[PDB]
Amino acid sequence: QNRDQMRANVINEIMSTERHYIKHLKDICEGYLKQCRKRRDMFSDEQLKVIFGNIEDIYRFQMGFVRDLEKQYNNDDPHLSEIGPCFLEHQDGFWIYSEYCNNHLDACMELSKLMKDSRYQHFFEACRLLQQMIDIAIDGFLLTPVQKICKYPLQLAELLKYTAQDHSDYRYVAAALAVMRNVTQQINERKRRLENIDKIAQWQASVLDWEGDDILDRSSELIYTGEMAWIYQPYGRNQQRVFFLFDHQMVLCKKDLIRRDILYYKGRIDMDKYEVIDIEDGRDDDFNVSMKNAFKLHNKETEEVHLFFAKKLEEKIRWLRAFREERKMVQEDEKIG
Repeated sequence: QNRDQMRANVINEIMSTERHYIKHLKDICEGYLKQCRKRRDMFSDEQLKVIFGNIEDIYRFQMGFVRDLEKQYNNDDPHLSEIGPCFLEHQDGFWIYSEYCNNHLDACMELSKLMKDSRYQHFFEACRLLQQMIDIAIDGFLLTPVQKICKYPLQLAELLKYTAQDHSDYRYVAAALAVMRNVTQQINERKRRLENIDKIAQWQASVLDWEGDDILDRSSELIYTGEMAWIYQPYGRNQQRVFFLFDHQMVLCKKDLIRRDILYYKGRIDMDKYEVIDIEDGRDDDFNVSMKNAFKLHNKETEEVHLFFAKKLEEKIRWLRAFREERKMVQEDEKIG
């Protein structure tokens, strides 16, 4: 015991937070959603869609989950409850949080936007006053499922700690811990980083004179970007461009001479066909120039060669690190698929 009891504490706490959480879901879908649907004159279809997301779906799933959990609860002996199986058979269901975790910041945006009108303020205040919730604004209550999907592996780790190796629930609790950890990280990497993938499309559209395929055809991450001087070929003329490095390719633009916030597409490089040669200080061979803070890009199959100058040394280092970064990313992406 006091270990064989601790587990009973963990089980009971989990059950608690689940009942409270499903109650918060109820107070959300009944207290806020319903009333906003009732008032077309204040909330569009688009507005509702942005603010609440798939929360009704979430509630619908949580109901069944908590239901099976209560089925698995042992009243004669709480710490005997076998609850791993529950998480395991509903392991797919949790992916509906992905969506919710994606459109959350947008919900915070529209909420902050609608918190400027006293109408919506008094309305929300009233709604929260009817459903008997705590004095937390709606933006707070809208964070609870992001919290809850993050809390799960924390609660599973604790349950495992006070689970005996011979417990019929041991392997299931373990497996489920692995599962929820996986889920949380998948949510995270997919939403955050692949919506980083989203915004580069915006940037691309901001660019003028676009030549070639869309960048998102081969790439999917902005590594580094900076202004550097460069020379396309030996005896070439020095040009001031702005470089954008992505996985597989590096696009370069020219800044308008007057409207500085304007970019004209000037070409791209296939990094899968180029190696980075770090050039030391001093004097170059034909080519044939003098150098400080400089490096070079060499074609693997061709004798093609390009010259690059940063301004500072910090930038030479940042850039070299950015190329190493790019190669590591290519290797890792092709390895993971």
